[PDB]
Amino acid sequence: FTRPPAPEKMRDLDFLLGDFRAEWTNFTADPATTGTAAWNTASTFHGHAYEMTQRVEAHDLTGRFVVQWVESESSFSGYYYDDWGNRTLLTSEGWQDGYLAFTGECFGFLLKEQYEIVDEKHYVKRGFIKFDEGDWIPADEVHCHREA
Amino acid sequence: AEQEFTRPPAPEKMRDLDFLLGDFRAEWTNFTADPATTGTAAWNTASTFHGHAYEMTQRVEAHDLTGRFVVQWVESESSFSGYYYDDWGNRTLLTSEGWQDGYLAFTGECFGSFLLKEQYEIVDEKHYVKRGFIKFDEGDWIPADEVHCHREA
Repeated sequence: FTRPPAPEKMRDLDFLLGDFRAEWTNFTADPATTGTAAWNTASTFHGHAYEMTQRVEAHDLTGRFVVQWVESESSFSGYYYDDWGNRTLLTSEGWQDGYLAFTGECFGFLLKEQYEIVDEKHYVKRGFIKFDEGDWIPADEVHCHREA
Repeated sequence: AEQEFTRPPAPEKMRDLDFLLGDFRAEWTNFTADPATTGTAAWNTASTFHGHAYEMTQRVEAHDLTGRFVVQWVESESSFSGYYYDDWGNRTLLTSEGWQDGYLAFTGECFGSFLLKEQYEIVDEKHYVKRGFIKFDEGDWIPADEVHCHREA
């Protein structure tokens, strides 16, 4: 055989590609704290996986978010892990009603990572958590502005 | 030195995976091909993210394939997690309870139906073996491949 081309569904993730300056607000702190980070996403493995590197020079944290389309499951997979020991597997049914939401169970609840496109150089990520049944509690907000 | 910080150190369970670390010449045999096929690859495993994840690169230049195997310890599940993906669209999620009876078995469902087992054993300080198996329904494990990795760095 020949190398299978990356799935057409990866178009749904093209908005992530490039180097971004990330301005974040952390709502889990009271009062809410703010800072900056670099969120740089590249295409890897011939387009079969998009790999975001998150560098928060402030908390000396480096994280990775690997995102793929899983045809057998008809959903996107998102695998996050960092050098503070955090690790989460999220899944997303895809874009619906202006949002791209990654959800999974976690141990620190339900976690939701909701992406939104603003324009050609700006996207937003909003993180939420949910206990028991209850409602979504905002956890952070990250405004990403493209540099390259 | 003992300078430290507030980021947590990597789990001590990652010591169970230190045998993978470094650059290895991999001699593989594929039992699912008929007749069985053989070749050589490079399996290079690095410590990444301050020890919290080990990242094995599998380069099979003869098949123009590059794969990645990311392994972590998941304390909440008392298990290792293994995330495999490559530039051919394959992707599998595997888990392991750790060393048992001289083998380290990562098992999971399917690939990119069946169950899959990736089983590691140590031969000596520069030589480990990986044996891949597949199981259909509730039968036995069927040998799928065998890889001898010899450390060059």
